[PDB]
Amino acid sequence: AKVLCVLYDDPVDGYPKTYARDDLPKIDHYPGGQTLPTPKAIDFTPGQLLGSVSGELGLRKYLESNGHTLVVTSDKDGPDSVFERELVDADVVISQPFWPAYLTPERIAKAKNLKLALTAGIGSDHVDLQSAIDRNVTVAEVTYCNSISVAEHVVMMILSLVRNYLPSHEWARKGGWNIADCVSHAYDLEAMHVGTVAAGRIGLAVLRRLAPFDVHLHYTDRHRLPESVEKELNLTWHATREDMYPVCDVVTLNCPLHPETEHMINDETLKLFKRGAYIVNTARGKLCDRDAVARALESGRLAGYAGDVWFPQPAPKDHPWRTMPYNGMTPHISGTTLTAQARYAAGTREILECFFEGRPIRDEYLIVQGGALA
Amino acid sequence: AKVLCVLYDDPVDGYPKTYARDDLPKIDHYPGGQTLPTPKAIDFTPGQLLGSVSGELGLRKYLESNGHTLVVTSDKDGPDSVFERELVDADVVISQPFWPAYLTPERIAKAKNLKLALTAGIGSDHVDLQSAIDRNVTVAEVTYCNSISVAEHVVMMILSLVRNYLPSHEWARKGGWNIADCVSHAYDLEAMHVGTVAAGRIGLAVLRRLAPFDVHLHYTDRHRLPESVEKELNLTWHATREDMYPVCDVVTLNCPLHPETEHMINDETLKLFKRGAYIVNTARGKLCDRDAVARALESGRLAGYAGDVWFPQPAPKDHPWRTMPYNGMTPHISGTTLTAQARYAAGTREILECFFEGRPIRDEYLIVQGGALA
Repeated sequence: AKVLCVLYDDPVDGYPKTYARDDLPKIDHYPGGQTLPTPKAIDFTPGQLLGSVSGELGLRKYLESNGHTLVVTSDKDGPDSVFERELVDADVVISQPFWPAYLTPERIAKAKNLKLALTAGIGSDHVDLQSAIDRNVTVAEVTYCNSISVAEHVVMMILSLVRNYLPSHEWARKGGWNIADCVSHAYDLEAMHVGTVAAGRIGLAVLRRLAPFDVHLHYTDRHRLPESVEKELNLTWHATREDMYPVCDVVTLNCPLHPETEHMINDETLKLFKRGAYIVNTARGKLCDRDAVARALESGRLAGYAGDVWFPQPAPKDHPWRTMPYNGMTPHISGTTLTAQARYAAGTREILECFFEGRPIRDEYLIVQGGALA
Repeated sequence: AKVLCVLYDDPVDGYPKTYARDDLPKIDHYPGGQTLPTPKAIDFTPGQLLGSVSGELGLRKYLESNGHTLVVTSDKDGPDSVFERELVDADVVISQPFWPAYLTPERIAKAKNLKLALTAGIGSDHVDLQSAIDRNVTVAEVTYCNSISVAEHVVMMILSLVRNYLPSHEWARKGGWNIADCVSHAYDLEAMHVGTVAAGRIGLAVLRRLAPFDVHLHYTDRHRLPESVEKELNLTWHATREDMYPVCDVVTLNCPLHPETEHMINDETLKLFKRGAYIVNTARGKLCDRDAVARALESGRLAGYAGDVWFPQPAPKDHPWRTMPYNGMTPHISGTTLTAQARYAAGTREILECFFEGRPIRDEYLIVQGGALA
């Protein structure tokens, strides 16, 4: 079979030869008890850079030793790219949400061999699902592979905004001391109201990590969590996002982007927020009106905004969120720590083994069953 | 009475007229049940900048309306300072550990009226205790006022080092995207071994906040915590710091500086650390050999170092820790968030009311009873 794998470029100073550490923590399951990926083997050392071009998700030896073709490229955009040229006869396409190779109706129609669209990562925002369905293309994701990674990024970001860490660090880095300039915008998180929009794998992991900070936890979602969960975390439920915002010191967005959630954070909804609110958004950039957030921070409606997600993406050089005051942004990276990569490289391989060997692919992985078993 | 209060300078662009938010979270007690400060009243709005010169810990109206003198200055160093000139007849001296007015044997001998040395903050490292004792000078601190603040800074720092947040943020801030450059040094914290040196008010608060990150928690201290605590947090005890280091991915120092703990982290002890270890130190700068840590990060023995404490302090412009690789430093600020200030301003006043009215000063506040009641 032909496998077409899109990955992001190596580091600008080359693919690493050494790493900061020698191994990764051992984990057997995800919270709720979903098992970590189970491929028959892996051909990498966990902790290696796998999601960049030279890493190849550690797939090459496995696929080639099995008679397959693997083409890896970062060149994915527009009709002349290596991706689109190689797509025409690829059986399997793989990319990460961090460098997604979009499978539009057009591209799918051109993909005459396409049997599987694998997300090395979580989700399928880059794949046209109806089109996949109309061609019996299996769409699979490595469910849960980086839900925890993102939740940690979220909590890191919340603390850092509230405590004014990034300007404080700049004072240090630049030869300053300047205690008052550091702390005239710095608070403790303790006993603030923090709310999450959605309590899925990410948002729940976030809530659990926030709890011993002694914050008041709020959430809203399509449906409530079990009562036992709401009770162990002392959660306050809100039927709507709009109901939740006004009481929150911090709001974190851990929800899907939909027609209906687009620009859900905009100039008018931002008035529902408490003055000096903080927003963390590792969900989707377009959940927020880009200039509406920039305005709220110039105004002081918001005392902080952070995330790793942007519109559009990659963020152009001049995106206002790079430089707006009290921002704590990163490029789109939370679910691509080396740790997460090791998991999703393993699950990507697990899925391909099942797919090629005619074994069922985990139900939790399947978004669209094509001609795969489940 | 004459009160001599040393505080740090206002922000470089002036004492703030507005603040990011309108109020602070309500808290009644500290973990373990010590009550928050109880002065008869306060003359500030919690959330105001109190620890800088213009804030005056919110003390002026209280002291002056009671017939006292308050002198506030940031000028505290050497024999010609406002501090040392005013000291000669001050009954009460107050400073913060963030801008400590050192009460040396010499200065105490010169302090002919000195009856009380109040730390607006925690501890007494800047006060000569024997000398205080030899003069029946009461030494009091606002115990617990910022133990939580520091613990939050610690956890923020740990996450940020492990996940490579600060370089990732710089890429964003500078117009980059560069996923691989961000994440080739970025890991999840989940299931790492984290250890604290000491589990006092700070270190325990840290352990509790680390627990739902799913880390393996280790500690060492002079004595073990109760078994019930060790059990609820699944803690692994180590008799010595040296026993603990080798198994830890992250080590956080939450212990006192002593003759015996000085440079306890140095070129030889750093070999006991796992390769790519992270160190967080919000305890005292001299717990660590300054250039030994700089060396370990150039070498890769350590994959991260962060704290807000330095030797000496303020850190000179050229202190290597400002610019060494994978540092996550701030100036000395963790226990001086606006939140913490509100607490220690209130406890400072509480102590002075007791002191001046001839009521006992809380036992938990007293370090040296002088001629105060307890």
